[PDB]
Amino acid sequence: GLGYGSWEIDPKDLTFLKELGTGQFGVVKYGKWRGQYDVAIKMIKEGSMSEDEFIEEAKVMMNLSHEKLVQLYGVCTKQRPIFIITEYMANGCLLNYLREMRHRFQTQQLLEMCKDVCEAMEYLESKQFLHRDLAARNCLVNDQGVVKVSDFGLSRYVLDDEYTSSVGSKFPVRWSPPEVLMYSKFSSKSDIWAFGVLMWEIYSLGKMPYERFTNSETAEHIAQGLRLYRPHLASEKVYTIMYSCWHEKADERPTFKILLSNILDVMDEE
Ligand SMILES: O=C(c1ccc(Oc2ccccc2)cc1Cl)c1c[nH]c2ncnc(N[C@@H]3CC[C@@H](CO)OC3)c12
Repeated sequence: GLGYGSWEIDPKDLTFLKELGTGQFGVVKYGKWRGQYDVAIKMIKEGSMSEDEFIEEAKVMMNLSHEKLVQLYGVCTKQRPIFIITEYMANGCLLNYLREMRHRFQTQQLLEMCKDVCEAMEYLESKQFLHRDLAARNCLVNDQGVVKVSDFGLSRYVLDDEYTSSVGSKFPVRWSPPEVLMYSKFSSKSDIWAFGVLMWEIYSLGKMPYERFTNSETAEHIAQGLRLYRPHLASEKVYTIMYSCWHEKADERPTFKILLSNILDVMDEE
């Protein structure tokens, strides 16, 4: 109502029910909006984000909507800490989900997770919207087991320099192509590279990429033209798809539309 833009939620409409996590960028809670609608609420740690820039971008993000993309419902901007209100994903972070061996996943389930992410990324690519930090840690799983992409574009607003360039301890070296590591060349094709690493994470049940190497060793490995190798659960055709994302020449990597077609082919064949 009065006093709130279309991107703004009145925090008085929130009922906080459970804490989900705490970390460097804040606390995340599960709650309800207007008593009925499940939401996740991220409380942004003071000093961690370029908040005015994020708020302007939130207005853009409100217009992104796809069934495999975590939905932004709004932001609470009038007080501190500010809140980001989104779709609630009851089964939590994809990385944690993959690592729970009890699930005893079939490879068909793993391929479906890859397809969910690929559909979201094809949508983002169609909107010329780069994710910039695609990885299993940035995906979520709902109570039906559907994977959705989260945190899209958020890295642009992080103030901590450990996160923000290639040298930093928190930069996603293991999800980055050579041109990012060598000269900070971000593009659609750096999201493609990261997607291949994400497929590897899925088929490896959440292992760390290049688990025996440091970040510095990883950068050297990949810049020498060497790669991850085939997870045991990936068929030859699945491995071909993820490996295609890692061409040294960015322009020789597929688009998300092509990847989606290839994933659907494998689903039909296997
Ligand atoms: O973490 C967010 C979230 C992400 C980005 C965002 O902001 C953005 C989203 C998209 C683009 C840019 C920013 C907001 C929010 Cl609230 C969640 C959104 N829905 C959720 N449902 C369940 N759990 C969630 N988080 C926990 C946190 C603890 C973790 C421990 O393993 O497990 C998953 C979330």
